[PDB]
Amino acid sequence: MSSTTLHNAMQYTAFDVLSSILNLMKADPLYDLLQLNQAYSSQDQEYEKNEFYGDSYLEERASSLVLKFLRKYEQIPFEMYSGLRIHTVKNQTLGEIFDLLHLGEKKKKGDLVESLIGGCVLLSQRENATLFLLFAHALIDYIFYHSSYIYFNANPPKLVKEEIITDIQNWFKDKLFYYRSSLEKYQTD
Amino acid sequence: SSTTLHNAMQYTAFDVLSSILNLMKADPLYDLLQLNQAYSSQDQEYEKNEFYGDSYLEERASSLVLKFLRKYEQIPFEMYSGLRIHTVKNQTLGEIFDLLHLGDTKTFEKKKKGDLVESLIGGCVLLSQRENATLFLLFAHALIDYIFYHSSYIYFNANPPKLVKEEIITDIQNWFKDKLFYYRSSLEKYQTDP
Ligand SMILES: [Mn+2]
Ligand SMILES: [Mn+2]
Repeated sequence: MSSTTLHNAMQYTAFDVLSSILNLMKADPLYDLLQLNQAYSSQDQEYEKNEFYGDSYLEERASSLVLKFLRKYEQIPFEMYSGLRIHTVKNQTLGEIFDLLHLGEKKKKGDLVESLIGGCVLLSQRENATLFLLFAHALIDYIFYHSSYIYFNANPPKLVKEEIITDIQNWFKDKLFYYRSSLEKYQTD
Repeated sequence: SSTTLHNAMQYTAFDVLSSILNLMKADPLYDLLQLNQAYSSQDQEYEKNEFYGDSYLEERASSLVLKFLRKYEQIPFEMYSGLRIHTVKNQTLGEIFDLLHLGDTKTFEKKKKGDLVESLIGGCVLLSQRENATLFLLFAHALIDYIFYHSSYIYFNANPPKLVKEEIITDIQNWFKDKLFYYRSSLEKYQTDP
């Protein structure tokens, strides 16, 4: 009732915030990530390297969020930790996020999302592209919210399902507020 | 020579890492790692640290692979994933376990060695986030640096790239020698005014 109506509202706000961030990224000359470092790499190699890195970066951040929300409830067994992480980084989950954000086949969608995450993070380290790091953080947060909401509806933990859904929804609502306010401050510059 | 620097490097890595680890063991926060749970079927906190340490090692290793290989366009992408796999695989983590004498080298299983290394990494990182135990974060970084150095030295000697074998090995050896100075220096700082 309250959670399923909020979940629908969350998907709209996530789309709006992520679309707004990404629309300003496409104004940046650095946006074509595959054509950088041309004296040292190629388009195909950049795509594999960014996907290589994005894979591990997503994996680490997803692991951190699983711990963040599940360790509070001792009723939850360790199977759900690995279960949730697997559910969060699998290509089907990433492809759903691909579709929700209208980024553009099963396997390609996940690879593209991973390459985008990794490319954005690496760009923010090698250039000034703090907007690109903001997008990667918000994209992973939306990936975790999307995954965990689905996962805990299919695999409700003992007694605390609605409370941990509320924790994740409250957390993600605050992140969306933070990402929105960061975007306006960066764009009101 | 590079191999003279290598054998000296393994002496210094053992001493720095053992020196940091000895200070961590004096800290009451070390108890929370529950490394005893490596022998137990009741090993929830140990598995959770291992769960996270696995991912943290993967990301840091990925970052180090990109760091050294991307300046060499001679090196194809297959060596990026080849080096990462060689670095995080259970066999490499076991060799580090044995090099540091973390536990018994015999009545302590092969996969168990890699799991303990991963759990120790994860627990240290989580302790630094939750308890501001910066010495534990220093150790996690130093341990992964040694893991990468040890792995990269063996990998590129076994799989020499085109033209640049010696140059990339010099790159990694010089870097790790600088890290060892940094970790030694950071430790001396910490132990005189924590
Ligand atoms: Mn990958
Ligand atoms: Mn992939």
